Amino acid sequence: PLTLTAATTRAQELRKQLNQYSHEYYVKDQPSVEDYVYDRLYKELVDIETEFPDLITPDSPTQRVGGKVLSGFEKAPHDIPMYSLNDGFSKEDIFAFDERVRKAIGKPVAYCCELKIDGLAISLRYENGVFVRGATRGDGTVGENITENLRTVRSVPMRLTEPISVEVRGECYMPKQSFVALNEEREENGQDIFANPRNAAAGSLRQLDTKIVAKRNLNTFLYTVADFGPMKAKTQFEALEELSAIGFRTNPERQLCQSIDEVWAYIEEYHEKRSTLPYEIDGIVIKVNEFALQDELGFTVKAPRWAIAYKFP
Ligand SMILES: NC(=O)c1ccc[n+]([C@@H]2O[C@H](COP(=O)(O)O)[C@@H](O)[C@H]2O)c1
Ligand SMILES: NC(=O)c1cc2c(=O)c3cc(F)ccc3oc2nc1N
Repeated sequence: PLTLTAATTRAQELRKQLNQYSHEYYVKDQPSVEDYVYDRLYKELVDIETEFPDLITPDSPTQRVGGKVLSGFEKAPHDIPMYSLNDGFSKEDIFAFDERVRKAIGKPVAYCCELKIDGLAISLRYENGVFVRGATRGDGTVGENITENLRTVRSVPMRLTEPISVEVRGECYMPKQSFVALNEEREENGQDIFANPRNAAAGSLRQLDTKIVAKRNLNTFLYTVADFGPMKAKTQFEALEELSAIGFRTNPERQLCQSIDEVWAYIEEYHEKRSTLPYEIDGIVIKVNEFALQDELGFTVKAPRWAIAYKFP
């Protein structure tokens, strides 16, 4: 019925259409077509790949189910170190942070505020638009190469919107809903439950069998451009927008604040909205918006001087 020639062509058509649908459903959290439309096309692709396995590609949506089983994780170095954040706990801590920033820069500074997603910090590297490496923060200079596991995280693009080479960083986490379902499953199988979604995400990414990881329903939020490649963003707020543009999932609750007072209002706003979110957050991350100014402030041994994480009590 279908020759190798026709199938080879049709397979690419399906991957493109299905990947667009997944981008809308998983990355934008806003599907355009009904599930049955996706399922019908997905099945057609599975049928083609089953008949001619040589047509299976790394960016085919059928690969999301995983299948590879590792013996262990390779070391994943971070030539551009993955620092951690300095903490703040009181309104005075946040204002003190602002005072230090102003003292160093010499003028009022705008801040890009984001929710502190409670999960595992990860780094994603793309080459010519192709996903080539996924890694945990680990100790900051060396983490674990969890590329295969991240291929199963539905919101992680296997091929970017543009064939660019960049390295980005964000959080990989488990939504409350999935955390609950998972613990119930572990209770059913006589296993120890996970204390919180953070530990659930960490344990999930430590699994060597990708098939298991694929079922953990992990998700992502990207927030840092480590290796810009051709990206043009000059501020953090611009970077979040650009991360979205090239195909990554970004958190929609960020806000650019012109004053420390607006920053505190943001903190209080989301401090009370906290329980309404589908994911857990342990605070707010306040970042100097201008990259030029972030560069001026630099980093201590432990963290950047241009950011602070307000931790919820
Ligand atoms: N409507 C859509 O665009 C869309 C995209 C991806 C997955 N889904 C749904 O997500 C579920 C899981 O499918 P996948 O594992 O192929 O991502 C299915 O129920 C599927 O229909 C829907
Ligand atoms: N958990 C988070 O949602 C979150 C975490 C970090 C970091 O750990 C982080 C570490 C750095 F060295 C620099 C910026 C950062 O920005 C961050 N931004 C976020 N939104």
